[PDB]
Amino acid sequence: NLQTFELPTEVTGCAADISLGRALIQAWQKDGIFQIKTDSEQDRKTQEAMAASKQFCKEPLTFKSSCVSDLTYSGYVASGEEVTAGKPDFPEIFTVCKDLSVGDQRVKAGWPCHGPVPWPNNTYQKSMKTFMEELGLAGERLLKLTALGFELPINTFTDLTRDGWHHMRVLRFPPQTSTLSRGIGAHTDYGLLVIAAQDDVGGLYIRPPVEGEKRNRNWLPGESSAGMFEHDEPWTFVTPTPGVWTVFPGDILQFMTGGQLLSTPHKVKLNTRERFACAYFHEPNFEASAYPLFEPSANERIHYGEHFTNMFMRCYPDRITTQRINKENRLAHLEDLKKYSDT
Ligand SMILES: [Mn+2]
Repeated sequence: NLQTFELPTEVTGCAADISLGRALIQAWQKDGIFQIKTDSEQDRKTQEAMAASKQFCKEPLTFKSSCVSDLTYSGYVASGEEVTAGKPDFPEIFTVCKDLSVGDQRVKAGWPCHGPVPWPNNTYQKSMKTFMEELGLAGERLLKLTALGFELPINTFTDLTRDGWHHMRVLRFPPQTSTLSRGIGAHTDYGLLVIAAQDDVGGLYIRPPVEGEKRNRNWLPGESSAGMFEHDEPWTFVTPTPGVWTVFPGDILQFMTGGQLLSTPHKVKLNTRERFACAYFHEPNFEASAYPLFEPSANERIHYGEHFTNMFMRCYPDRITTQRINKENRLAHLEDLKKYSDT
């Protein structure tokens, strides 16, 4: 089985917190993933979110397709729209980004990707927001522990994630309907930290670090991780397990740690029945830049808002959100915000 940890409610930097942080890092370095225990409220909120997702996916496609916005990428993506390593993927997705009203300063100013979630209804909204509040508390604990485990100042990562661009993919994978069962191909996630939850069906596989195996830096053009290793062992089945979430590093943690953590490759196999899952990304602030922690003389950076916006424009090039960015030249706002700051 995967390793399982219980996180303290508060992380203070005591020697035992540092020891736990070291154990989390070791588990990522050995297995690529670990489990964290959920308490009764965390578990209840997870199950409610999955139930809301199932109910929404039963709504007619005409209704689901109306849950879209030209200000934010939040909302519905039909099956077959996302592509991994050139092949369309199978799940239907509702993406929840930061839910900002039109009166928020950033929405008023037209910042790309900022706007109100096009929620299907208030009951779904409440289920997702409550769940994401708990996921965020866990993400902050994890990032303090990770800093401590590397002997870094406790707030090294959480300074970047203040008002972070946290977002969640609420997924339904269809049952297998032919010889094809690649629900999503092998890939690595583009963000900082991933917390994943799933129902009891099963289908997620992850790749641990492999001694001697070359890994691409997926944040760079020309070093895509997509499709790599898909048909070669090892792939660990993430067995559905009551009372846990799983946690793995994304591309930005690989970048910041110089590869001491690797962004965990993962893929999904369609089951013989539908599968519900949620993938939560605990992210830097839209205005924050990731930087190499252990190479002080390296000048490379990842500006998070640019990273996110470019990714979503490339993945959803015909969505009304992308069209409006182009029509109103909203990328110019990112250039402007990068100004008068200390690089
Ligand atoms: Mn993924």
